[PDB]
Amino acid sequence: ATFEIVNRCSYTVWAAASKGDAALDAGGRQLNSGESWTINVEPGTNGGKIWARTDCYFDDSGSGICKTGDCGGLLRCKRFGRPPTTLAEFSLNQYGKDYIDISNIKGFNVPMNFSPTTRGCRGVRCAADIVGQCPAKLKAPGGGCNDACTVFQTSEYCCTTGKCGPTEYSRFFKRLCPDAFSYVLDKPTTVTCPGSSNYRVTFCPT
Repeated sequence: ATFEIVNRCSYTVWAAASKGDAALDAGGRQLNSGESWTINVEPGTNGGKIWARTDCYFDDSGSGICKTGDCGGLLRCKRFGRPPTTLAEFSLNQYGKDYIDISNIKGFNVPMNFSPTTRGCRGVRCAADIVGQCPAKLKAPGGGCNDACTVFQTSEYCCTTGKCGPTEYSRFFKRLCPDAFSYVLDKPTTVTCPGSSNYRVTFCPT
């Protein structure tokens, strides 16, 4: 599958794409305002994520730090990033279907739109000013708005027992972005697309 990743933000981001134990395509790249990066993702990839990282500083060896989404100090991510991170999530060619979602379960840093570039399903977006509205206890000094699992580490927020309800924090994320996952057991906002679809992930779509 092909994913075009478009930075429509007014600032530089550092895109990332991983399936948790490996990079997708190269794994990460700088995207100044307006730049688009195309990557190829193998059919059958399950549990892939794409996200934006902010305020990074990388040396000539590709090692450094970001204030949101850092993946172990690397430019080219092999692992998932450190919250807060808005997430584009996808598993491809699963019994003839692709499944995509946006998630705020690991917090929110940048607005994103996740839309197919081929026919037969709809896209999803989370573009509200979550950082500006972020409850004081969830605000990340580095930038962004953390999830309450990250902030408090309780069974209820982290849904560790597999039974957990919505919370006042989850409802915040849900009120601003109803079409993204707000907690581990939220009613699914997953979109089912035809197998082998292609997609565009845009940062700061509006």
